[PDB]
Amino acid sequence: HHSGLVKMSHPSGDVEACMVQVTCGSMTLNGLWLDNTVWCPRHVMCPADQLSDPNYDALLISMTNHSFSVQKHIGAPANLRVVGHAMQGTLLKLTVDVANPSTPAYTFTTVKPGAAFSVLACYNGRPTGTFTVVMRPNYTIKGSFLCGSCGSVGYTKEGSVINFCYMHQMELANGTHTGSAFDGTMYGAFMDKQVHQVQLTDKYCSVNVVAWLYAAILNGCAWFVKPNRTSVVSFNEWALANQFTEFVGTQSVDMLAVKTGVAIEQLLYAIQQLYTGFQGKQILGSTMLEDEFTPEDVNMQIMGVV
Amino acid sequence: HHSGLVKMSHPSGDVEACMVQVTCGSMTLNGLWLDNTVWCPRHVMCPADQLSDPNYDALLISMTNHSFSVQKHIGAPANLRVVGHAMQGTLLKLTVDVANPSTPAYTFTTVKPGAAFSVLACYNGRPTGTFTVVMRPNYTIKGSFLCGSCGSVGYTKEGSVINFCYMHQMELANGTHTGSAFDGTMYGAFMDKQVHQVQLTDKYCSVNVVAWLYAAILNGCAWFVKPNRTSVVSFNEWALANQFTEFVGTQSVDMLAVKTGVAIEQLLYAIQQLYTGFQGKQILGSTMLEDEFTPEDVNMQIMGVV
Ligand SMILES: *[C@H](O)[C@H](C[C@@H]1CCNC1=O)NC(=O)[C@H](CC(C)C)NC(=O)OC[C@@H]1CCC(=O)N1Cc1ccc2c(c1)OC(F)(F)O2
Ligand SMILES: *[C@H](O)[C@H](C[C@@H]1CCNC1=O)NC(=O)[C@H](CC(C)C)NC(=O)OC[C@@H]1CCC(=O)N1Cc1ccc2c(c1)OC(F)(F)O2
Repeated sequence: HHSGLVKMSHPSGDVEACMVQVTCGSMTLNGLWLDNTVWCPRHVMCPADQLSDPNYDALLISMTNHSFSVQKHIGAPANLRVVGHAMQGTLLKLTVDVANPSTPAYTFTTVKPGAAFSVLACYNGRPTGTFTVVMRPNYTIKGSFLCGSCGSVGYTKEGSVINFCYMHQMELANGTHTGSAFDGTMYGAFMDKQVHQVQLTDKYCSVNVVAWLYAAILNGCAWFVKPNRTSVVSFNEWALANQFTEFVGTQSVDMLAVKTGVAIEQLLYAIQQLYTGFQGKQILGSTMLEDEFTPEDVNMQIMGVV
Repeated sequence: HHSGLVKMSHPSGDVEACMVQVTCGSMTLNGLWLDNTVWCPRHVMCPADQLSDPNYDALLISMTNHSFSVQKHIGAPANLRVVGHAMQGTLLKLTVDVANPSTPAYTFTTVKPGAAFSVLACYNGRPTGTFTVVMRPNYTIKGSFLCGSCGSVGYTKEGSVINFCYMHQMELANGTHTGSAFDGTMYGAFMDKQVHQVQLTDKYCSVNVVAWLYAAILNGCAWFVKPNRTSVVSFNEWALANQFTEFVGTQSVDMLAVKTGVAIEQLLYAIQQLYTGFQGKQILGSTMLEDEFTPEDVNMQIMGVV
């Protein structure tokens, strides 16, 4: 029995029309062209022999508008003339002569651990794929990025408005990925320099495990449900000792509780037991807890609620 | 350690620009607008009290061009006047007065079990999400489709050319999904009528399990590799008894063998052993064989080869 759950991304067309190639000498990556501004990672300015410890302030001052080449390849080809440049945190803000005529309605937002967003993976300014990820508790994502993907963008969508939340910067030693918000801050404690960096311990996202257990119930799979209950306060003390995020309920989780008639606290109890072992049983085809689906995913994909 | 593998879809913008709403009385679903033609499921013609056994030939003859309303909502709104109608298998081919100015370069192809394709899930002619699936050996997909999603399209991409391979029609009792190719034939033995239908037994896609084991090796995870080997012929006799597809090698699998230096036959042997049990070990975070990633996925996402 298939749960009806897939890794669902937003349609990517609105964002595809904003992607450009940014080159600064022998360095090339992707940028995001909104209005008269092109956002890209600041290490486009860095030569390779300096990626391990750039002085980005001195690199910035050494740039001229002439130093940057911006090109659009897909759909409406163009060379964009750079007329201003500035640095915000780990991003460059280039000002260009032409406003993107396909600029969608948009905002900049930061994404929180456990929340999902869509990524448009791009190489040389050309969109090549799209996928969805959850921000992990250690501020990494389990993405799929290769050399040249920096500047690829992550976003969510509220109606027609695109909320840009991620610009790709780096790959960590364990194969996960991280980047910047559009305020220029890196997620987590990471720095945009090519040095091994301590990364924090990941955790299970409790709210997303609860969501998945509700998805299972919505599919007729409820062997793990008991009248036994664990309170949120007690579960959260357990979580701290057992590599779980503390649980914080939301209206989306409450809708699942109402639809199924199973209380959150019954699933917090179940999580405690299932963490010790599934005892040879499966939940939605899995022998391990799943935390890559959000309450909103379950409401939308199974219940048709947005 | 993350494998670097995600469920990757093609960017969807080219296809988003081809989606329309098709209505025939009290029935509404999605269609695909290419050139002067709109493709949609033929059960748009069916009233609800007849979905269990339509006479599609008589329904067809009862239609007029007046009977169909075609609308585009996103990007370049329009009402398309229908000037001809015809039925091919389980699809309608409407001829409309306006050629889609955003028609991409395209072909129609059929997808084979084990092969992956991207789906653009649409409701009322509006794209709402995108995801990627593998055609299962029983000619179903493990999708995420709700009421009103019929007419959503699946496709692959070779360069700039979109190969349309799927139009969504139905949900089976076990929660999986199926639809039509654009020659109008349903995948599998299924029929586009609202009746319980026997569905065939699914199987593990051996070639995709091999691909995943290579992905594991490419990530430094090779505990399951032994010098022991099972020949393709012998494995395929085993597969028939154990719910696996017979293995057929491809150049993409051979590239993985060359890169890793592990022979296909070593992984066929491993599959036989792992099927009996992982003995408490994990492969890329999993305690079960994974067949949802193709050799091409592994070559592209991990090795950067297209
Ligand atoms: C930009 O296009 C590019 C994207 C990378 C390339 C490979 N996949 C990606 O996502 N970014 C960088 O190459 C980046 C540029 C800096 C200026 C930010 N450098 C980078 O990732 O450098 C190595 C990285 C920095 C932080 C860290 O711990 N490392 C070392 C490291 C060690 C072992 C690794 C690894 C990274 O990735 C690994 F594959 F998982 O194994
Ligand atoms: C078109 O928009 C729609 C798409 C469906 C709706 C729910 N999710 C989808 O993907 N198609 C239909 O509703 C389709 C129209 C026919 C004219 C083809 N009918 C349909 O799916 O009817 C039920 C189906 C036909 C084949 C079959 O075995 N069934 C019965 C059945 C029984 C139990 C089910 C189930 C389907 O889906 C389930 F949820 F998994 O449980």
